[PDB]
Amino acid sequence: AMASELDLEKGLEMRKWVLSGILASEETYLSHLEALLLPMKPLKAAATTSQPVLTSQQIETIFFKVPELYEIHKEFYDGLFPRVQQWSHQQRVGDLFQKLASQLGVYRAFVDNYGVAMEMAEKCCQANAQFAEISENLRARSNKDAKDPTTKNSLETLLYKPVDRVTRSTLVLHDLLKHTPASHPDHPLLQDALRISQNFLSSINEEITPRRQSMTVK
Repeated sequence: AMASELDLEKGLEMRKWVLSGILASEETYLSHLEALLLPMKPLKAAATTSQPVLTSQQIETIFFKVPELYEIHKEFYDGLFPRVQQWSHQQRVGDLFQKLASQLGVYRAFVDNYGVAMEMAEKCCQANAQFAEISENLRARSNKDAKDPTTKNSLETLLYKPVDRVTRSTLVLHDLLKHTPASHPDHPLLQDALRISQNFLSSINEEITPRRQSMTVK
């Protein structure tokens, strides 16, 4: 048995609302993220055919996990879809979140070479037209660089877009936890994944924006 349909619906609705917020943000994000791995596949082969625009060493440091991060998120998300209309018969959700926390070490490996990646990327744009064009056509929202004393956006900014959202995705674990009863083991599980996910970004707080107003000077 379980509770009546009229009682469980209150929980189904609310849970669906929060989970759907992730499927919704990830769906649209994943679609745009795929546009990056799309040319990456043939470019990986290009590293061993004729003479490509950039060397594999210059590609691999930037694209270190670009396609992996797409699959890691879509596996979680695409498997969430059927599950919203098929809440398990006598089980809860948490292992899907645990998987994201499990592989968090790769997110650090990328940050461990963030500077090195931008250092090559900035040079790659001036050094090659095909890298310059994609770096100009940078798929993004409106900017405040067409009238300001600043200049165009660099590779650092494009990599920082997903990173900012990933720092905010820890809040969903904190929100979910609040609604979950403490008496159930589901509470400390959500708490545990939140501990490592928050500490990871907090340990690089000054790395990913040292101060609120930091821009280059002449």
